[PDB]
Amino acid sequence: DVTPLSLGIETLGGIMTKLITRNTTIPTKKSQVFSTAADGQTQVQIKVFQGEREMATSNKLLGQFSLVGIPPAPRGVPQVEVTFDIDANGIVNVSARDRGTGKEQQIVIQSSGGLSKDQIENMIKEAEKNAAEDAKRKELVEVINQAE
Amino acid sequence: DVTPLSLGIETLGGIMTKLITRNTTIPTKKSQVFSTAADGQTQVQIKVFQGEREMATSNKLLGQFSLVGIPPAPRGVPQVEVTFDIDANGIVNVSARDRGTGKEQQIVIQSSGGLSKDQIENMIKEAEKNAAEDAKRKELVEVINQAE
Repeated sequence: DVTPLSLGIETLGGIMTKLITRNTTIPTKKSQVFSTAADGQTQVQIKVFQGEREMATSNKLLGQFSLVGIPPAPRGVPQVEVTFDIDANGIVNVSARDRGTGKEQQIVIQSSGGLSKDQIENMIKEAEKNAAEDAKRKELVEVINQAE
Repeated sequence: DVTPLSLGIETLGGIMTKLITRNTTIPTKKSQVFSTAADGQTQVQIKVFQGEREMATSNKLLGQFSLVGIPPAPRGVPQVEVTFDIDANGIVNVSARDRGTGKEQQIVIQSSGGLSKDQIENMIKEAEKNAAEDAKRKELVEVINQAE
């Protein structure tokens, strides 16, 4: 009836972009538009992560799939809508769709990534323990605004 | 007189963000506002690169400095103004200033005279030959859609 851990995707620089936050009631659905990181980029890889760390790869990887044949365009121009849908049984459907071409791909993931209650608890604690360390990143970000 | 190579900073994900593009008339001054990558981030590192590659570290590092003690705030909230001020002889004053606190630092770097005509042409040619490789990146970027 609620999600035990946050769910999201890895974005540029290894950032955990949460689509559904921990403790959201189920069923639920959330979508968000993303773009490409490189000029002339023709494919995108969706890496679905579960956990609380801002450093994506320190969370648990639940799925990985690609959308290919995006027509080459300047970085930040394509609109790739990514949707996380969680159904009444906690099945997580993740789809990515390129708005320009309509090309779409999706996967499914079992309820709560198969984790036991103890494993969930561990992950929450570990994330708390490492929160301060994750904040020691030094990078600068150029915001991409697709507003017309 | 003009810049023989682009000049910019490395942003999240190792991206070359050009502030002054190659062939810009000098002297000139260009500024752009950037933000933090992590929630509670208190340091930002300004890495100044010269060259055309989208992969920052494949360009020539000219200088590096930090702003430290940025007040903790959610990622993307702080506003760090980065300015390249270049004189008729290619000398660049690069400053970063936190808009919120006015805290700032700067470095003064030579961007001319450290490369031959041939080295310049070769760097541009090399970048052109490696552009397709940089384009094979698979990452997604977060975007906003906000009229200003």
